[PDB]
Amino acid sequence: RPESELIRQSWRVVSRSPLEHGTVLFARLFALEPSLLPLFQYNGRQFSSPEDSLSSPEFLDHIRKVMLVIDAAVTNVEDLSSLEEYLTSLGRKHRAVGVRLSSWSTVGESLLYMLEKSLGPDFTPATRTAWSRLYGAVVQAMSRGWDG
Ligand code: HEM
Repeated sequence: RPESELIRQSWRVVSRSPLEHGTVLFARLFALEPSLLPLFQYNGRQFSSPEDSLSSPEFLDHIRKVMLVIDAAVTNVEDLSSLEEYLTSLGRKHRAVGVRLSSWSTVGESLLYMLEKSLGPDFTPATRTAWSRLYGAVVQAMSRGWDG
């Protein structure tokens, strides 16, 4: 598919520096939804402010893990149903940590933003639409952790 390569070409840019880009994703995400901030409870302590997350080595490890999952979503963009059970259960983990169903769309907006930021003019209206479908397929999978 053409779309699937568009995701693949786009991702390449981001993939190179996962931490720098995921940092953007998370700063954006807390700007949009600041109530995600206390869900991280590294050392049984809440971050007070968004900037405190960036100083947390455990938080940065999480960014890396996030980018790795989006990475898997990319490598499997043509057949994404192979990631489904993983993503379901990652969703369930996240429900437990206290993330809402509604928060996942903000993560998708935040992913999208990180992408727009990184590709600048290369973030075509097609590139956008394709990414939105990919991550939507990721939430949709991460939302089956809310089931039963
Ligand atoms: C939406 C806001 C998010 C919050 C508040 C959040 C929070 C957390 C927390 C607190 C953990 C457990 C502590 C840790 O391993 O660092 C966790 C684990 C994880 N997160 Fe997130 N997360 C979010 C989004 C994401 C997204 C979008 C992804 C990937 C798409 C991601 C991927 C992971 C993975 C891979 C783990 C390890 C899970 C495991 O035990 O198997 N997270 N997250």
